[PDB]
Amino acid sequence: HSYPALSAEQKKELSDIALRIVAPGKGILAADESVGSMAKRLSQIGVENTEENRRLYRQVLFSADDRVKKCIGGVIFFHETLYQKDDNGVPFVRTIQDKGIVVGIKVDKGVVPLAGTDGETTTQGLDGLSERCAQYKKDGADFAKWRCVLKISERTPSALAILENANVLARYASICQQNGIVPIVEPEILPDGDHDLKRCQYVTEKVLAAVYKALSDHHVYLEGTLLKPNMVTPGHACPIKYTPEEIAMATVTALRRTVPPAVPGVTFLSGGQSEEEASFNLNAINRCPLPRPWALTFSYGRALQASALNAWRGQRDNAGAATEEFIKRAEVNGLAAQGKYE
Amino acid sequence: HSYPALSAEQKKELSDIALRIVAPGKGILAADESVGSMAKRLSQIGVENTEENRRLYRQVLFSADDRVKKCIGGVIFFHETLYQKDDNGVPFVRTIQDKGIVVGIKVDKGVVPLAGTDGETTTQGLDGLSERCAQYKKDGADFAKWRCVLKISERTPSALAILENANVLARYASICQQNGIVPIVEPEILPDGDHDLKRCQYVTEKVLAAVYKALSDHHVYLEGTLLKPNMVTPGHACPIKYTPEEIAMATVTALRRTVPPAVPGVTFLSGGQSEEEASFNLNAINRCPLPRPWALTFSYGRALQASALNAWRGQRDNAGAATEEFIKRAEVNGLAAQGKYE
Amino acid sequence: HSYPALSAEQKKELSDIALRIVAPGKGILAADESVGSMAKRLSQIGVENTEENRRLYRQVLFSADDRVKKCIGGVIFFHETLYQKDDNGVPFVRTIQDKGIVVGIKVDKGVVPLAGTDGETTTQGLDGLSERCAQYKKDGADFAKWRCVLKISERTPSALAILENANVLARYASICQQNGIVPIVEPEILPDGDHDLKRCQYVTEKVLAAVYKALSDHHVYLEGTLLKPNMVTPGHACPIKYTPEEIAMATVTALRRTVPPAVPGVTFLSGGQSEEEASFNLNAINRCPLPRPWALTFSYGRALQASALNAWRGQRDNAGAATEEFIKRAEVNGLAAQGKYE
Amino acid sequence: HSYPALSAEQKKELSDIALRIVAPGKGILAADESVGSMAKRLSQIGVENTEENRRLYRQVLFSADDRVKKCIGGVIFFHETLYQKDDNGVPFVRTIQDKGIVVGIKVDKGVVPLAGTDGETTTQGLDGLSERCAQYKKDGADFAKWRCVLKISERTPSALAILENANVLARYASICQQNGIVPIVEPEILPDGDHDLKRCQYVTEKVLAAVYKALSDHHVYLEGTLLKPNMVTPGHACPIKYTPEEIAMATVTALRRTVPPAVPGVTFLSGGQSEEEASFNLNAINRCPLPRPWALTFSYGRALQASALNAWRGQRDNAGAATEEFIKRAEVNGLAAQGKYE
Repeated sequence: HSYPALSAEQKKELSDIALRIVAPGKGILAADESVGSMAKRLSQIGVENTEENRRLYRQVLFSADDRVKKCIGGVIFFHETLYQKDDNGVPFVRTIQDKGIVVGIKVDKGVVPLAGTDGETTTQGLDGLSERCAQYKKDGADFAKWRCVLKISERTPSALAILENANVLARYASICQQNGIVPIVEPEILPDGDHDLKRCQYVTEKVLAAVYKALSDHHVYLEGTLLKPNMVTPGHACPIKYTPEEIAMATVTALRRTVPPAVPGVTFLSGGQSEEEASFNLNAINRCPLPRPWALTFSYGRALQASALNAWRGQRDNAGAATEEFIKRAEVNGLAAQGKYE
Repeated sequence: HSYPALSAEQKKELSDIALRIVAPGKGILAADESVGSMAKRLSQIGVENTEENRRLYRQVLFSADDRVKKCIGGVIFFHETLYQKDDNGVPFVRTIQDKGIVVGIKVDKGVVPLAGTDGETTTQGLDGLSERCAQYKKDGADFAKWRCVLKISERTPSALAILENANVLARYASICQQNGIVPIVEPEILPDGDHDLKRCQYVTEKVLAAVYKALSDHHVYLEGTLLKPNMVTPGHACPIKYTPEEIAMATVTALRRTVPPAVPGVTFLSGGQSEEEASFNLNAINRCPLPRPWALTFSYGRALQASALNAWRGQRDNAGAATEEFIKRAEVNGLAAQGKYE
Repeated sequence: HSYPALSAEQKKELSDIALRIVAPGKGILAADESVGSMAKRLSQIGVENTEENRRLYRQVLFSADDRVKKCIGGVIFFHETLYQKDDNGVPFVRTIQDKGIVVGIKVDKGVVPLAGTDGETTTQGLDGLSERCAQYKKDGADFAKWRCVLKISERTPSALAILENANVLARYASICQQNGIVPIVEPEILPDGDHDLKRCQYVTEKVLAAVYKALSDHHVYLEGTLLKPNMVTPGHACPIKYTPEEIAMATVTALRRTVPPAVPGVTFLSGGQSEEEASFNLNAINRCPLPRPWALTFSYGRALQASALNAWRGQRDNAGAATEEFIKRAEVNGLAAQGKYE
Repeated sequence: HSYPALSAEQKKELSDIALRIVAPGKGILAADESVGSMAKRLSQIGVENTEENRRLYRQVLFSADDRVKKCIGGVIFFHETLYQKDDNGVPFVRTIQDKGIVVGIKVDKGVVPLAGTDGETTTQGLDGLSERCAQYKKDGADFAKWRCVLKISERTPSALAILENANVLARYASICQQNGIVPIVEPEILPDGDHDLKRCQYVTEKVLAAVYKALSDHHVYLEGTLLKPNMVTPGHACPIKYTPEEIAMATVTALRRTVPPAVPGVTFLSGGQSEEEASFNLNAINRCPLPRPWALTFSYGRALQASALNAWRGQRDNAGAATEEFIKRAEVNGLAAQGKYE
């Protein structure tokens, strides 16, 4: 029942790519904002949601200088963006590549409804994914991202929701690897709700436990993957206050009860945390007493570009300032990714 | 954990549609041949594989007269075809509809490789399926077909292959029903191989057992579905000869050990059987001593149009003869679907 | 992967035994009351809970005359009782056997706690069960009973509780059959709670769906088993009133969405129903419009001996009256088992 | 769905006990030989299989001096033995306890047949296990052992065999922990066969993956357990020769793809290896380049007492020599448990 999914050479390539991304003090810039979600972010600072205005903004990020090299191991592109160029006619991909940063693409095609559940979902994107990966690889991508979304309520992460999702992730992962692309498995358990830290840890543990069993079933090569989970934290509506110490404690405990040592790194998602909240929590995590067999860095989206976006404000002059705001957060998180951030 | 997937009204509509299709002495004409597989069939009789030549041939089938009404409960269309018209400018859908026959569409988007298996597969098509169903319904379809393919060898229907597939079917089924479309769950276990009847029955039983547990997990409404399995039979390469009695015995036993009584009908697939072989076996099945809580008819593809296609031979004159060859088989199978075929 | 669990001869013996038990108008007398639960029942009518007082009472039941032959297909014994004799020194087993009624024994060794759940359980008894079955068979038993217990609450029939239990049943069943003993699979979903009919049906459907998938996994011979489920009904504390018609409707729907046609019969458990309530509901079930591929009779405990026990009251004179009260209910339920009870 | 299986205090006690056992340079002496298997071992050196001859031999082991303290973290007792005393009337348990070594008992009640499989099994012992654990704890035991057995052949570790077993282990584990007893989960994949290293690794990975998912499902506290797997190695009948380096490489890879970091230690089973083979392989493992989040020591049976038993030969004089042979192997393996054995 063992028919080698990957050759020795292939496993190597995947493992290498994976390790480069989560290399010490390095994290991931998640700039894979769909043209849709991008509309919301741009609206907050004025800016019409044009393809141009998006190219312009992405440029603000990608034009960061060399100090971004020490803290950014990879950049997740949104399809559109993967084919855009800066004002000099230089492919954004080219630029990031030249700085030695790894290139990636969001490949999932959005979340969809699970009939019979309490507003739960699953994710689509598997159709033609293999051809697409082959193409993306051919265009410079070495890793991908697929986002599943789970929710916590009186009865939400349901057997079905956990069953599916865990399975979809495994499918997606399997397909990426046979195309020389490291897959970031992202089983995001939303913070919405008034649940306490205990509960989030519980649910996180059960979800991950399922996710890895699925990966096993689908013969996914663990050492050639990355996990992008949510940090275990109270619901946005939970009244209780917690120490980033307490959060780090629960998060690391959860992870070390479910993630096999073979996984090279866990790239946390900023979620609804503030630029600082993310940095503090990440730092705390990397300072947790408990032993960690894997890299514990970041794969932040807003937590890396909030202030940056706020500075730019659509103005061509504010470009450099915006870029600074980004490089700043990129650097601090690069430190938090080693617990050495004060 | 019970959040009503379907309203009472909806369950009704599905159940009705299902029952109309498998009504006594009625079966399904499977004319959902992909433009690809259609090339092979047309090549055998000359005929260039044009959209026109296909429209022409499908016309030969759909132009059958009213005696087709007693034996054909439904017709499965291939996308393209669902929008073609006869020489009078009349939508093929319209015609079939006017005869009171139910309209259906193949919605799966083909089989794909399961990395790490011995040439096993799964099926894709889930992306956007809900929107598509909504559309197809709006265009006259009331039921759909999705084909998964399993294979028998020293170690083929693997836990993974059975796990996935069973799951995909459940997903597909779930989506169809929330769009008022009865789904035909088709877990086809290919005949290729030299395995004996015993083995095929075994594998068939295990596969189905998984398929229904999956449907349960996904909250699929059984009484609003149909099962299109393979009849349990020896591998094409099995030396041993079996009575259609023996085949019927194994097939019915397998089905009654796995299919819940709630499933309205099982529409067998002709597979690699000859026009007669299918009719004989189906008849035998409907004459099996064992009790059957469900309709046991047909959902034949080649077994209904082999001779028809052979007669037409692409000639406009042979049209009527071709149509006769079809109506003939359609009628006999309509009889075999009641065990009353001599 | 198919290594014949049972020979053709063996499958036959099991199937026969099964069918004899659920033969038309016939049901099961469940007199397998543990010495513990027997204490409670005896206390309600005075009577010290002695081995003798128990033998005496069981005698009241087993001394029923020949009219018990038309409505009682089998009698479930409690270990102790299986070796007791009437006042004439005649083995209770002998007596029941001579009337052509089938003999059975409760073999489970009680329910136990599932650590980490909300007061949920599982059942023990598997240790040495094979040797025990071999013995019981050698002593006249041809079928056995094992009771698992599930509970309905905001979050009770938990994945774990359903997973285990379903699995234990399968183990127990598998072991019985390899010892020529038909196993009664009893996944009882308690009525406690204020849940409505809808919910009980839902939970019942999910539990059964799991139970049969388990049986499949363990290679249990379905046509050589019997299902002793709870009728789907509202919780004891549900305010809503339901027609025995409504109850029959839900119960049969649930069963026909999960039980394969191969199962010879479903022997409902009286649960907390009154002698009449059980009879009415059973009758209604057997009069439900929906088709049923299996026998739908009873495997009643209190519902057959409530009034009987109440009459006896421990008095040697009241013996005959008590026996009458039993024969009465046994007969009516034998009618309800055919929907012909007014 | 989270109802705390263990209190904070309890989790602590378990974790501590676990860590003491696998403390650096320390391993486990497995002297839990059933009176049955003990007959075979004694026969090889003459010695009648008496309770006395067994007590005598166990004494040879337990009378080891203080240098056994640095390499032996725990001793697994066979029930009988747990209540035997040395010639001075001193409880073997007392002695081991005074040296600060942890006491454990085999609790499984033997392997049994899985009907329908190719000579596969499962393990029994769950009946009354909770009461028994409570007792054993009360008698000085702090950890237990349960052995499941899997086999490798063209089609042996079957879905069923893996499903069950993994489940039984989880049950056993769950019960032990609620009784303050650390459970050693032993899913032994036998070496019998002519399969190569690759295959054993594959099967080992799949089995473990299932085992841990099961533990999760049953809410077993990982950091309060221990894993006693087989080292991944070729079948006894495999022609190919492998470096203990190669064996260590496969073994560690397998383990780090399945065992969560939370598991304190993996105590390998000597299996059919020779006293040296076990020591060499263990050493190699502890010298493998790959990172290991857990202790990698031994839980040897014959590999610790082969020569010891061979020396004793039943002679009262050879006692001391026998004891030396044991202490010798105990020490070397204590070194191999740190990769520092030459």
